[PDB]
Amino acid sequence: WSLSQLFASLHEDIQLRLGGDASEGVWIEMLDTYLPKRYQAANAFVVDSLGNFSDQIDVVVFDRQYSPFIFKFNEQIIVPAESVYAVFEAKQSASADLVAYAQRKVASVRRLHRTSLPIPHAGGTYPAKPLIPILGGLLTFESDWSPALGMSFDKALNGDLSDGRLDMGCVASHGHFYFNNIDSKFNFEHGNKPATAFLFRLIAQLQFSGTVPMIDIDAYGKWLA
Amino acid sequence: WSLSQLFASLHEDIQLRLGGDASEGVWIEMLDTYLPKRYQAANAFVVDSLGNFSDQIDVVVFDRQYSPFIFKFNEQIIVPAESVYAVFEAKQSASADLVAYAQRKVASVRRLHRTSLPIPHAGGTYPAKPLIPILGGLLTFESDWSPALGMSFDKALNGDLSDGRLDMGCVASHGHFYFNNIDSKFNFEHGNKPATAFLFRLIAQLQFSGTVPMIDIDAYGKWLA
Amino acid sequence: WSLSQLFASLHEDIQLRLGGDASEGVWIEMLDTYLPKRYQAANAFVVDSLGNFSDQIDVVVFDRQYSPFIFKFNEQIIVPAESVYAVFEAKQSASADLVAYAQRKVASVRRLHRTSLPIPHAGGTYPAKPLIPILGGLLTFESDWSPALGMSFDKALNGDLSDGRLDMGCVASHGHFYFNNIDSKFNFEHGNKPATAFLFRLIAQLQFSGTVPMIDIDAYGKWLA
Ligand SMILES: [Cl-]
Ligand SMILES: [Cl-]
Ligand SMILES: [Cl-]
Ligand SMILES: [Mg+2]
Ligand SMILES: [Mg+2]
Ligand SMILES: [Mg+2]
Repeated sequence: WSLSQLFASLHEDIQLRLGGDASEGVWIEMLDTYLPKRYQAANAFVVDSLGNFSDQIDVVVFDRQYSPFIFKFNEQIIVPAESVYAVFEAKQSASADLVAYAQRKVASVRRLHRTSLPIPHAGGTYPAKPLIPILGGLLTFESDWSPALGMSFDKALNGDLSDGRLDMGCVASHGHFYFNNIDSKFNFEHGNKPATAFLFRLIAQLQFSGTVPMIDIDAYGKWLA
Repeated sequence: WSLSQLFASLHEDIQLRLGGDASEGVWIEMLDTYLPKRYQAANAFVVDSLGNFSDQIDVVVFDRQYSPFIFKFNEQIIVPAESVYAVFEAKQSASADLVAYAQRKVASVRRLHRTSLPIPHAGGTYPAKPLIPILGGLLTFESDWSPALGMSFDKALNGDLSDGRLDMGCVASHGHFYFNNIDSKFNFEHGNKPATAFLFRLIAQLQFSGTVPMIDIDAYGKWLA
Repeated sequence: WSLSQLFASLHEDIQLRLGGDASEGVWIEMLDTYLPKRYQAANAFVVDSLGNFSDQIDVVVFDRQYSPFIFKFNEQIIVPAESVYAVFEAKQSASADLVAYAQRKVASVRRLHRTSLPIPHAGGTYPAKPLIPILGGLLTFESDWSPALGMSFDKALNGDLSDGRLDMGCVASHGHFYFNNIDSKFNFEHGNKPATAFLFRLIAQLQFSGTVPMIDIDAYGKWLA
């Protein structure tokens, strides 16, 4: 027995679960199965207290226990922006158009307005908590490029380094990528367990994402009238 | 699509779930469905480490994951006082007698003894955590008064501004109320989504209620002998 | 009604659930039923990021929501060391050999390497969190000794006061024990609700065990290649 064999057997199981238009369903199932249970994953819209909506997001990772509400409307799910940790776009194959599309979706979430309130206590008032740093990314099974994880993909990822920045992602047939804040560049990792390596990159980053802030629930509630 | 429509559709769903003697069952189901999952709701007694019991509480909101124990006895549920966040009395119609009764029930919880222990750490000892500020209230479908949310109801709510104080509540046919600590007075909100407006008032207040303290579990355990 | 009667009825229920080689199954079921839901219990191996494994542990108590991963391999469960709170050895009857065996198992967990990372924030960097103080113990239904909870058992427990130290345990027919850090000695409590008294000792200690640290997930992930 070895820790390497455990990882190989986990990847075999993930590949079974996993194996364009509707490819997000299997990524949802995988992430809702293997993320720490404090997180929840779903296909969802994101909304803010100003009544603005994101695009429809293939995979939203949000707080399971501490989200204040989750709307269920016309067979869709809508989550408040303040309880979102990550957002992914899925499609069968990576291309320049899909990367740009993923960037636009992710931007549509990050441009929402998130609230965060100060916290009273007996002695006085603690400052408002920081907002969650929302991770963005893309999930595909294949790539239109040859090589799959090379200069052309890197150029596409570099097309949005602000609101639409993709922090990480997976091409299931070849590997995964993540943005390296130190060197300010994308890193590619090629390997024979891509989805599992992606999962471990995501879990490693999420544990530093903090927690849901004190939300201006009253501001959401004004829309009751 | 609009955030207002989401709230209207949530209220329609809540009204379906909701629609004296046994009216608490539907409020339990509603709150256990729509409160953040960190909370749990049930019909329960509350107990303290001195062996004292509250009255039977129609709706108790308590900590789901961090309560140290939940007794199941003779088909009743009994929760320790330290893990309670809110307590409600339900009946079909509001009246002076029901308000006074709700106040007496809520007082019977707040008069229990709650423990809170200091917290050691390598450097030294952190002070004991604050107790949860227990919210009290009343939940009805109708009112005996005309107007339902007016001077007579306000006078009844003002009959107990200490241990039995009701912080918030709902008359499902007309609106909701909450105590305004700034002006030291009750506020009524009339509207066409009462139960949902009540739910949002409760969720907004709960997020500032803190967490379960370090409980004197040993003191409870003395009752093993 | 009295708090004593609640405890007596809880113990009756626990005795129903409970009543060598495979005795751990009923202790798992009991602890996974009655521990606070933040905890989870299972028969499991423990692993560290250096690829080292503990012995197979009859009962591991670990973090339910915040464990980063739980391997499922060849019908066994494997948990990372950093998310473990307690480890128990079970057998039908206590003896010197079983105590020594429990000590060796517990040591095999505590000798694993646990990581804990510093925590950045806007202002700077908070120190790494403390590791969870792992509780060890033994769970039996009977004892080979007469008296069951006496000098011979105390001598056996005193055979390992370091990596293999057993902090607490239960002989279901007679009582429970726990290590008293103040007097540096084992205390025995004889009584007619042993398993329930043991449960309350465990819950009291766990609430001071802290939380899972920031784990070097990257270090685990190196084993993907
Ligand atoms: Cl962000
Ligand atoms: Cl209070
Ligand atoms: Cl330890
Ligand atoms: Mg898609
Ligand atoms: Mg009632
Ligand atoms: Mg055993």
